[PDB]
Amino acid sequence: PKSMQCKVILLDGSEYTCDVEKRSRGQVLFDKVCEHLNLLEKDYFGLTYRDAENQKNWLDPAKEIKKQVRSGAWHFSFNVKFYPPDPAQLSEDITRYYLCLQLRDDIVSGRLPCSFVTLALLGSYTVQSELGDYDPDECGSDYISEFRFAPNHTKELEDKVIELHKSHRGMTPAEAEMHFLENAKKLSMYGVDLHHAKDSEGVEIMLGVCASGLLIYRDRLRINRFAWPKVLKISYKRNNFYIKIRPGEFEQFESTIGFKLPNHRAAKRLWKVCVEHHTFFRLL
Ligand SMILES: O=S1(=O)CCCN1Cc1cccc(F)c1
Ligand SMILES: O=S1(=O)CCCN1Cc1cccc(F)c1
Repeated sequence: PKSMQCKVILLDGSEYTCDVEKRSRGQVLFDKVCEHLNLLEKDYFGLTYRDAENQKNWLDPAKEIKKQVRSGAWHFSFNVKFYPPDPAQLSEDITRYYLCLQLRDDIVSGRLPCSFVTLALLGSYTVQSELGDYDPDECGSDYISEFRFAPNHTKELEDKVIELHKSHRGMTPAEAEMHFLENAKKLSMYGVDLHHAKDSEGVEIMLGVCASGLLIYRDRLRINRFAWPKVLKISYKRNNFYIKIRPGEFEQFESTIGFKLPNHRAAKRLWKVCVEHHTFFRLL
């Protein structure tokens, strides 16, 4: 039975190596990574790979790894797939921990925009979680933390992290991670997966997919929002993604909004992530 070497980038930035039989489904590899991570609350997470166009794709746990990676390397990342709107309701601290690591990368990367003050507050909770109580010994007036807190670091930001860290004395890692999550979860791009698209008139928009529904970002002024309840159906055909919207009471016919994606594969990817978010953040 022939086995392929898999390389997984973990959220702490380290590499996990393992082998699976070459006809393995994605679930086999995912189960191995989650066991390595001592992670029980697995439903929020998934593995990504990069396709031949270099786009991030979710590894479907139900299908053969080889029919997804196709010609590419068996190289993956471990990621948050479904960002819980209320992280306080996760049953385990270790779940909250991996969620924090994913959000730190979301912030540093600029996928999750954040005010100065929220960058410093989030950074201060990470420091408290990782170093414990503020100590002046590892911090003179010139201190710069090894921790990456932001897409662009400034001395003013480093100073503010230290000022807020002083205030967290006696806070345990689990408590600091919970505070990190209570702040992060309120940010307007928390858990939003953005896709480049054109509207029916060819104007460049972004479609966001999250727990609460679909977002159309036409610009900072005029942002269309479709709670899942309002979304009747979604479809893709060629390079097109269409969404059907419920009529309001005593209106006769659903409305159709169509979008143009860059190519057929981008349309299909958007459709699948929407179906999966609808299925997950339907239930309750
Ligand atoms: O994701 S969580 O916040 C973490 C545990 C409780 N959560 C479930 C949830 C949230 C929103 C809608 C729904 F059907 C189920
Ligand atoms: O529309 S479907 O592709 C039909 C089969 C799966 N779909 C689920 C769905 C229903 C409603 C909203 C939504 F985003 C996804």
